[PDB]
Amino acid sequence: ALEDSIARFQQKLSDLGFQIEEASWLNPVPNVWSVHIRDKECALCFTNGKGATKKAALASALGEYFERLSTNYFFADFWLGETIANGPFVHYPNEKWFPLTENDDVPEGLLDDRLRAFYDPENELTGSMLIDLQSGNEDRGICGLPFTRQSDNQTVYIPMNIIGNLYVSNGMSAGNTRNEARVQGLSEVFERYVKNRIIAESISLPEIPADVLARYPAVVEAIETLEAEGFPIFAYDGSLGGQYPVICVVLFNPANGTCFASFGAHPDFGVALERTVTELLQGRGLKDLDVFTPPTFDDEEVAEHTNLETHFIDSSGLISWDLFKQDADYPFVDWNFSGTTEEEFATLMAIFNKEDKEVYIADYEHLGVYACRIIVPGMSDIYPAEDLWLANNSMGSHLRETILSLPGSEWEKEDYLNLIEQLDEEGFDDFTRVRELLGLATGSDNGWYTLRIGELKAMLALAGGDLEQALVWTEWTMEFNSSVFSPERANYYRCLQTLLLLAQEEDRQPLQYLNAFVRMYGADAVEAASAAMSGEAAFYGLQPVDSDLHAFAAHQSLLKAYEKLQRAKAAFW
Amino acid sequence: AALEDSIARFQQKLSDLGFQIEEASWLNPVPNVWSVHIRDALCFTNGKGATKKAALASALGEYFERLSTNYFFADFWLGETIANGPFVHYPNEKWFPLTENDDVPEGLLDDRLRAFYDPENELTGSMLIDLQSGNEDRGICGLPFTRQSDNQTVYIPMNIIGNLYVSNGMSAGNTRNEARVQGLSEVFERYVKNRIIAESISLPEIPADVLARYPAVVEAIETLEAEGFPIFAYDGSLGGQYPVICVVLFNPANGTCFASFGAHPDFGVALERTVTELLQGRGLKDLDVFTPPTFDDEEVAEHTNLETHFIDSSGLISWDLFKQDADYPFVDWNFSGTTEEEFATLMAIFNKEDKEVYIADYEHLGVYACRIIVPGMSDIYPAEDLWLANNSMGSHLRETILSLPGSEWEKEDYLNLIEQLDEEGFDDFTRVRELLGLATGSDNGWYTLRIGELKAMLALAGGDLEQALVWTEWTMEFNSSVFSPERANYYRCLQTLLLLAQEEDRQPLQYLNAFVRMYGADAVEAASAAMSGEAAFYGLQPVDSDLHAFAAHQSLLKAYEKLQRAKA
Ligand SMILES: [Hg+2]
Ligand SMILES: [Hg+2]
Ligand SMILES: [Hg+2]
Ligand SMILES: [Hg+2]
Repeated sequence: ALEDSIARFQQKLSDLGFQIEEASWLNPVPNVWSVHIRDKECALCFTNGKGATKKAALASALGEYFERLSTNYFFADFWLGETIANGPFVHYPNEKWFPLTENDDVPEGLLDDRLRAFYDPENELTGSMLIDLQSGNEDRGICGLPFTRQSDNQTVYIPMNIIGNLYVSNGMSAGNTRNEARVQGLSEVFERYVKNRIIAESISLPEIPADVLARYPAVVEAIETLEAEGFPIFAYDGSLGGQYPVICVVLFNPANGTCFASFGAHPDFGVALERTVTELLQGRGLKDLDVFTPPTFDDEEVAEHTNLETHFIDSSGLISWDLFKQDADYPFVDWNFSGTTEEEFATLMAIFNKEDKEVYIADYEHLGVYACRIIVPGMSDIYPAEDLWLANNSMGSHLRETILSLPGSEWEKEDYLNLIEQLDEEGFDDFTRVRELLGLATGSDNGWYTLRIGELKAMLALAGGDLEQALVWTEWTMEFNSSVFSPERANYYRCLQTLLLLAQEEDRQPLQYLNAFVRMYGADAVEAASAAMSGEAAFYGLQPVDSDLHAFAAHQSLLKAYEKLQRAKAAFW
Repeated sequence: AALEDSIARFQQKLSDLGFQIEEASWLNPVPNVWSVHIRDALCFTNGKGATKKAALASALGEYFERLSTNYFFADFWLGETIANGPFVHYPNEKWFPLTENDDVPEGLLDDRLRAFYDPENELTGSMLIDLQSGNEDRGICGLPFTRQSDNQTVYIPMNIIGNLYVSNGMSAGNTRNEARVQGLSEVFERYVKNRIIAESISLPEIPADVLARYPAVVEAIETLEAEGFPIFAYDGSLGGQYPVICVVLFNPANGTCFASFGAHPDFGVALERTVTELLQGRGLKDLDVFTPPTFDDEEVAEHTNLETHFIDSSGLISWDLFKQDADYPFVDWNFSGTTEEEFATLMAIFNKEDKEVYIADYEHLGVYACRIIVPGMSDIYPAEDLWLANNSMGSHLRETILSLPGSEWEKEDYLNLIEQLDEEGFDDFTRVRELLGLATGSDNGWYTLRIGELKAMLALAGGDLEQALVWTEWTMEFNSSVFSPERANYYRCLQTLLLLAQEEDRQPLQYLNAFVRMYGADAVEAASAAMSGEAAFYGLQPVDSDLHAFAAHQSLLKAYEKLQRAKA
């Protein structure tokens, strides 16, 4: 059966043009496996899997692969270029574009009353904020994705922009049947929602009694081995008195005084438990358990939304000491929500119903595996709605063309300095990587890979002939990036910094030092740095970039992959 | 002397003293550049030269140099027994007991030195107690030096020597004058070094036709260049005044520079010694720990930058050193001759500078060695350090502190001690072993004990947990790095418990089992015992007046005893 699911996933992938390879494999303790898998064409296009056996792990990873392919999630941080942005469809043939209105209100056919209120309580939200990153196509309008509201059965259109910023990869799954995927999606919503409550409210949870654990000897053996290897484990029921199908497992690493909390959910208690333990060690051997944090008594810090966001991103957030209290805030419950997938779905939906929460579900068949994306506003959100104002991944796209065209530019000095001011008016953090802000797959072998806003200001100051500013930002750049620069790029900045420092020396004659600089930095770096100081060529190591990004090999590879999916969408619809 | 003969003569005299010396590590990083490292096991020196044999003779020379001056022992208190024995440093020495108004006793120094070290006349005898004895009752131990102008014996406090001159102006050799010439050369090396650096002087390059008189050095230099390391070779004579060379290396990988200074009456020998010191102790992969040049001349000139330069040559250098135009013309200088001639030539320089020279000679290990002092030139630390950074300050409290482990005093006593440490102005980061002069070894808490951590222990023993938390946080912040895993785990546990004690709405028993799982039972037991005041001095064994408690220190005193033997 498993050997057959695997084979069947692998065949459907080949048939889509995807050649996948197992990269790294781990069996750190008995009954715990993880595997990493990627595109041969494309190493950044990967998933991971976990399980009680080698085969289970691989099936997990291929499952996740279809989950991420079906939701376009590999591509969610990137702009897909001018051609795709004007093609027949961008995300799905299904999608609906709502062009902007004169007073820039959110167009009439998007969302529903509940959602408008949830995302926009102050009624201060505008349509131009909602342009999806992938297209950036303001003229074409707001791309909305169809979801099915479960209370009735109505299709609701939700801006991709809102999905991408607030829900990220949460509530997504693949499965063998439509409902099976739905159940996993819903389970995951509960996993992350309950996780956040446990953490943010500093809840002391009830231990799973040893007689319950002993129904699951494979997990027990995994646990005991971890203990035996120097890692105390706490196994907790996270149901909050039987409300939710959630387990929590925590690991201590006494070597450095830290803890690491893993949360899993499934209608079957045993399976939830196994999943929680297998996720704990996913991607990690026993030498990789040293990057976590000590518990804390500062509950206010534990509760901060950013701490929860961190926990979602890498599980390296703060946990309260209270989670480990002798006495629990809830009795243990030997819960169970299992049944047929149809039963399971209804059981989980009933929970959402008693909570008075609407569920929105999109289903995808088009790669020949069932997959869903589920949104439960007030429960499935990873980032709070104000992020549509403060941390929108689309903000930054009006400037893309300007910035992509700085290499080779030749504007008047004033223009470049105004751009520094624009970047400050628009509020960009000096540490923001420019590639993330604009959605570019750069590759590692150019200056764009490591270009943050602060460095960009330095280049702009150089091109605009303001050397007081250029020095400020060049220092900033050296302080916060020499680490990651190639040796050639770091040498260039070291040279440049020295030259900018020298230019502020009112009692010193530059020609006295030129020979010494050539010996320290080499002639090319000196030539290049001096050219940058003249404003001649400030955009050191930045090649110019077209609208379809032919300049970046990485980004071309990304789009070759994406085209395979655009193909499969066209067939299916 | 011939090298084979110096080596032989040295190795024999060492065995005869009871010293088994072992060539440890050897380097020949480029042609005609050798260094060697030499051990008993923390009793060590290094040597440098153009050949393997030269390096070894250098190292053994240095070994006798350091043995004869007691320099291996300079940072350490030698215990109550030695401090009350017949003599501490040398049978020669003279003890000057303190006076009622606590003036500096009459028979020490001379008028010129009193005035130099104590211009304000603000100096007291109790400041001048040597670190090795700490014996205030016995008085100020003074060492006899010979004033060269008229040959009079002058007694100089060991305290002043140890704090201001450290290892500068010391050498050994085959003849008396050979040692003296190297000593005097060294005084010029370090004095001129400091001027070049502190005044941001641009020096004149040595022309290639002069370098070519010395093909061995040239080949060394060209290899370094070829390996990616630009070299500047400078005349440091300051227009032919001083017999000094400067060689600077760039590491373009890093953007850093490393400046080496050598001195000898023979230009060729000074040049070789400078290049050979540059790479001493270092292969070509070890040239990455230095500093970029700078335009901040005020920083370059700071005495602490010069002190750093003396300690590890990792100080700041001005970009000006590398200016196209030099502040002095190159001079093809030369002061060489017979040893006897060389000594006189160097002495004449000091005479034209109106500087007195004081020299102590030591024959007692069968090798000629000297220590030379030229106030105003050989000083490494400025005279005000006798007030501000005296290595004896901290010795009145030694007994107290050594007896804290196991102590059962009043809570009040311990807390007053925190106040004392603050009144006396000790830096929280001062390692206690340095402050008291203890060779601890690495496997105990004393190795890593800084004043801040000590305050933590004192607060714990005195039952002040608000303070104990403060200092325990401080300790974790500035030391978890170097602690053994066991010691770091203890502090992590303790910190957690102190934090818990500040929690007004939490019940400690709720967390105990979890703490035991994280920290282990011993650490929990221990940390709780420390919190009760029961046993605050975690991992600190108690220490007797002769330091039998520290194996390291016992080894140090076994070595010292060999020298004390040789002194009679
Ligand atoms: Hg790629
Ligand atoms: Hg990819
Ligand atoms: Hg020693
Ligand atoms: Hg030793």
